Amino acid sequence: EDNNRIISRLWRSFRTVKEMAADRGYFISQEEMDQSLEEFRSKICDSMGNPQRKLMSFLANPTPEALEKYSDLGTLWVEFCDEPSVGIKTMRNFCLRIQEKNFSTGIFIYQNNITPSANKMIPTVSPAIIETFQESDLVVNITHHELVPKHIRLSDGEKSQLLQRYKLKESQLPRIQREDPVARYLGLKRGQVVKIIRRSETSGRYASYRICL
DNA sequence: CCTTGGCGGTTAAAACGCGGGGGACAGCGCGTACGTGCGTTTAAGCGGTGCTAGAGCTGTCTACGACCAATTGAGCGGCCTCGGCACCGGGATTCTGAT
Repeated sequence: EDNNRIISRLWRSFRTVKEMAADRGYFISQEEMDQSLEEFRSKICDSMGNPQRKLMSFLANPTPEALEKYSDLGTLWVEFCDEPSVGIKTMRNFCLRIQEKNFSTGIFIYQNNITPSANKMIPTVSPAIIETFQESDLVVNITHHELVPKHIRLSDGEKSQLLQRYKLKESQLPRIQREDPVARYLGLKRGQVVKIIRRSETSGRYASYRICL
């Protein structure tokens, strides 16, 4: 019944999180990619069937290609929290643990809401980075949608090459919001440029560039 | 877009409760201090007898204090500056209890 639906949605969200991490450049084992609903239920659920969200929390390391390309790519921590509402307490613990093991980026997937008082600790936890996603948002991977073309973040050298080829300043580029679902999915920081190749009915293929604010 | 009125979120201080451990209470038993009494004694009290030191009173002389002009500088009000430590971050000491 509804327990099956909850478990299935959670498994879909976990698969989306792993696809997000692999897309961003971290190495994920090919076997944990193909995690199936029943095998996930075996490794996560209980005798009563309700799931322990504390076992999904994993650790991701940069693939060597995404290290040679994105030199600023550190080590990733991904946590599925158990408290539906998340307050300043839980964010304090999460930030303490992230800084405690010098994790560069900490993804904090929550269920119901993250309160503004807690929300204020997200930017004040330098040099680590904390991002949050809601589980309801992660059920579908939106980069698989047909209307969403593939976004690829540029490296610093290629961004410089792009700016010099067009004799451009950063403010004279098309823009993408930091809160954009595909910028949010990609972990774009201010000043970084994605490249968006897309279908063109007049030319076949067209490359677009946006800078994240 | 500007103005104002709710329900949450977070801080901070405070009852309920659950185990829990020890302490006032009551009882039992033992010890000896003192009330009650008896035998013996002398110093406080009554009543005199006498001797005397000094405070109340009076008197006399007076000088420091009350009162009233003049005088002036430290006391008082308003600012200006800077270091001891309450609190914070972090490590070494030390009870403290179960074993």
